[PDB]
Amino acid sequence: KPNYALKFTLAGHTKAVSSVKFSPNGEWLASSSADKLIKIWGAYDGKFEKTISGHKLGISDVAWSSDSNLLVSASDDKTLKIWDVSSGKCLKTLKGHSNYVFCCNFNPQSNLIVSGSFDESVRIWDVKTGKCLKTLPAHSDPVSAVHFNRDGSLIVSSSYDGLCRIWDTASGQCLKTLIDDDNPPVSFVKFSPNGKYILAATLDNTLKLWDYSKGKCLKTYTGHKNEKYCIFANFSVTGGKWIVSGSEDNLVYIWNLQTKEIVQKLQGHTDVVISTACHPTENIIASAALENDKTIKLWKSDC
Ligand SMILES: O=S(=O)(Nc1cn(C2CCCC2)cn1)c1cc(Br)cc(Cl)c1O
Repeated sequence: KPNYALKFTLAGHTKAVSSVKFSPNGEWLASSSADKLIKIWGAYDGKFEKTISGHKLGISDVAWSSDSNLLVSASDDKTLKIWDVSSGKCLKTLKGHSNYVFCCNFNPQSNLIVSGSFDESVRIWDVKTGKCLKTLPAHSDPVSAVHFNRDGSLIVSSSYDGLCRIWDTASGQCLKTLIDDDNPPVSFVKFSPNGKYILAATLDNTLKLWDYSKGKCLKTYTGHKNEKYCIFANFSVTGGKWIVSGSEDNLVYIWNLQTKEIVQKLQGHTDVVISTACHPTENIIASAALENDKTIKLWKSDC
């Protein structure tokens, strides 16, 4: 079992936090918020670095380029913005979605951005030009998450319509649709580190690890509370093999990947833990909570 202990508590956002992400080089934490801001913090001691502003409405998600030099944000103002982190400047505004943009990610090459929206589409954008390359009629309800696999050749998307879909990046074709009988809304999905599985959260207090080639559920992780909010889940790859998620009972849950047992619950937050992120090289977790709690917390474990 890990022994995550609280090291720093960070404050500054003035409305609900929506997303926290560590930069791939491990140097920074980015947070996004309904207060329309992105904030950058030192990954190791939480030292505030800068505020990045320009969206006209709140932000649901942020994501880093592989060289840690760019951010992309997804906003209720129906746009994504590409940011130069060092300058704070908006390089491009990605226009095309017809409603709130809920989720975004760079591909590993970071020449493309994928986005998902309340407008039920997935869009693929050229980073250099800001042009939308493809619009995929991906789902029949808001798109809750979009993620590239480790070589960039596939996209996975999830939706409140109950589906997870696998897309060929280059062609835009749907290669696979994952289905559940009770059809609970899918609130989050991402590829596993080795690219063979997808981890999917559903709004019935359940995380599932799917082999999407076989269309088979291999693991289920339960015990937490998740019936309302889009709460990310993470693979922890630096020490023991853990699954990490926030929860609507104000705790961070950590599970053993293979046995599905809860190995730790992190207490401290005073509201829903809306987002967590795992550091790329150290056993460090960042957690963020909703507008009653107002903090981001940094935790460290020996394994
Ligand atoms: O999910 S994984 O991509 N690979 C994987 C799967 N399993 C078992 C076998 C099938 C079900 C779970 C073991 N390793 C992965 C997860 C974590 Br946390 C860390 C790393 Cl390093 C990693 O590679």
